[PDB]
Formats: sequence, structure tokens, C-alpha cells
Amino acid sequence: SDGYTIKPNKKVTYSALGEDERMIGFSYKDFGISSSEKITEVQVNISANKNIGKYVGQFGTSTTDSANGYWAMGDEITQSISGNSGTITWKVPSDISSIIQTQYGGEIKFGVWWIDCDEFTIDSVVLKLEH
Repeated sequence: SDGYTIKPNKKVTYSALGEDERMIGFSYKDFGISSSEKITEVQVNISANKNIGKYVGQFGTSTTDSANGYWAMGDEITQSISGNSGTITWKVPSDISSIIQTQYGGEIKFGVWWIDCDEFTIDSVVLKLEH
């Protein structure tokens, strides 16, 4: 196949997150992804009880690269969502995609550096695969 979805229904209140808690992690094992498959894009679908407004954040991922601490982050993303639901997309760079570690507890992390609406729900996280 060409992708996997999880539906965590995870409520997040940005203002209640500590400085060390702003990256929300999901284990790759929850998706059912094979170690043979390469991720090209991650989508986070969110909703709120009011207009979402601006999100600023970054994604991070476990990797197999021991010399770089088994971890990589993507570019900062700024996105404005005008209504009560929307999608944040990370286009994964090829050099990161080639070393993502889905096994042995590897995680994809969704960093929220700011969000105008404060409280929101992560309705789904979608991995899109190279094909």
C-alpha cells in the first residue's frame, strides 16, 4: 500500500504544555508500517471548537543514524487554518526519509511551538509512502 492512518483523538491544550512537552509523539508501530517502506509525507489532521488560526511548529523522527543521536527534525512550518479543522503537512526530505527508524520504539513527533486557538484535537496522523 501507499499509506497508513492512525486516529488518536488526542486533545491538546498548547498553553498547558511544559517547555519539554511541546512535541507530541506517536509510535510508528501504531501505524503498521513495514521497515521496507519509505515515508514521503506526514499529515496531521486537527480540529477545534473555534477557528484554529495560525500554527507554528516542526516535526521530528527517530532515525537509524547513531552518529546523529538517532533523531532528526524537519523545517519549521507556519500555517494558517481559517476554519475549525485543517491539515498540517510535512514533506519529508529524502535524506531523512532514507533513515527513519520505524522499529524498536521509533516515533514520529508533532511539535507545536504555537497555535492561535490553544485547544485542539489531533483527529488523525497519516503517513504517505514513496511509490
